[PDB]
Amino acid sequence: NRGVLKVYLDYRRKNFNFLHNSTKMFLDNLERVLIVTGFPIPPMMVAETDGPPGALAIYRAVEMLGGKAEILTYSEVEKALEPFGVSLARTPEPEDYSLIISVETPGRAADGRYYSMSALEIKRDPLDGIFLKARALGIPTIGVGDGGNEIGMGKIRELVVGHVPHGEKIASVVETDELIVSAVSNWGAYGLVAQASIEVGRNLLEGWDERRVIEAISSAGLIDGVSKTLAPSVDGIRLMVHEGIVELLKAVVDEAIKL
Amino acid sequence: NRGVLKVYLDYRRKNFNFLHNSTKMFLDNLERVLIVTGFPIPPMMVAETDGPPGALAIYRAVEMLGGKAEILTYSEVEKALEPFGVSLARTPEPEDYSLIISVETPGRAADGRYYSMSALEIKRDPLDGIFLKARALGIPTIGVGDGGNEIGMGKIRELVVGHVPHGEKIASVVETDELIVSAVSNWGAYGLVAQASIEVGRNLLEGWDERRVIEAISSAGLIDGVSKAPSVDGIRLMVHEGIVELLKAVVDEAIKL
Repeated sequence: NRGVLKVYLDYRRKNFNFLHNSTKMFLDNLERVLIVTGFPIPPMMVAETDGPPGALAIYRAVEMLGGKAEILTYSEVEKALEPFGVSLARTPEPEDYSLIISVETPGRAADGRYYSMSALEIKRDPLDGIFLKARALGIPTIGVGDGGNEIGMGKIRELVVGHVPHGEKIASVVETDELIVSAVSNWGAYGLVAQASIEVGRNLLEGWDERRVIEAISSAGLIDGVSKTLAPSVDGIRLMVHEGIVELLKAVVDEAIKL
Repeated sequence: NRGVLKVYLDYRRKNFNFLHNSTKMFLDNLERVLIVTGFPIPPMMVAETDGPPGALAIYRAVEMLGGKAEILTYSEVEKALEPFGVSLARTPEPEDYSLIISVETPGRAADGRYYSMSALEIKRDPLDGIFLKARALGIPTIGVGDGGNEIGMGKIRELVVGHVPHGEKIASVVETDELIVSAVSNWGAYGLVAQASIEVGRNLLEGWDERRVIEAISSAGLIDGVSKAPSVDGIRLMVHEGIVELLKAVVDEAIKL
């Protein structure tokens, strides 16, 4: 392997665990959260299955905590999320939110373009603009990504450039206050929810049906961003594996809050 | 064989198996596929049985995967494919398609003409024009051929020119993004569909009756392009059904694994 996660975990400041600060920022700014997600996969430019499940999980947590959330994403993803009854953000402006979060969303590169991990150019209307504005405004932002070309990855751009294939070209320059790097962005989101959970003594993952969420967005047309498999999946990893890690997080969370 | 298959398999770059990248381009551009086929055999100038079956198998795969397929071919081939209810190319313009595929279709040579493997000149309105336009437009193109004079063989012209009889003159200069070379073009097409089946997880060769399709187009008037019973490339019906069954069995195993 030669990905971002590998080197990031080796050379990141270890004063705290990798989710700590994102959790801190998350819990302190729940008033009105804007959650961005959606990653068009070239050449077809159809949104993938990694990101939406994560965004939905964070969405739930926000409201379970008395806050209010909205989702900013592409049309095909809005449709895939239709069955879950999530509030869709219309004409969102950064000043209207206390926190803005990106779950696996394309981030413009140094050349002003958006690239997939294979250096194929993405041609869809971008969603990172609102994040550049937030940073300029001083509005808290958190990004979750697993490759190096996502919103929030500007925070560790030298890492991507120096250890990731086509780093110079695909590494995004879009920074976020806090960044979450994982093997699967959905997991990264669930990690934040799990840590927020033990933090507030509530299991915010309770009732999360991983298999059902993936199968639903898959049915709606959302594709795997890594393989051509027609079966419901995420990043070339089978359903069994995704339900598997969700259960580990649920179980560890449950044990901790029941202490 | 003093053929192109032999040398192509020896010297093509092997970072990936020989079908891999066409399969990739195939699945990545299923929106609306124009499938071109039909190869006139001189001196009679009637289209042969190698090409149409392959096109039909890909045509079906595209539809099964939810895309739209269309066929541009000679009239005798249209009549031959009529009983299978395929949509026929409506004055095609490359811009209308996300992918253009050629299954054993004549490709112009260095001198602007079209040649059979035996070096006899083909005299029939050309069908390679649209692939030339597609390359200039950046529209995905895949070529399937077994001789070196077909649309797509321009990709390995030097190989054909230096290792195939009458190389210089018959070798096609018509290039396609991805080329599939096989002993029989119908088979190269089935290989594409089979590889696509595996990566997608569905047996796209499901229900393909190889003997039926060859007998149907043959009785429709299409001839064997090599030896001219219903056959393809001088190879007996049984052998064709045999290949298809091997591809079906291996696919079946892989998708249930």
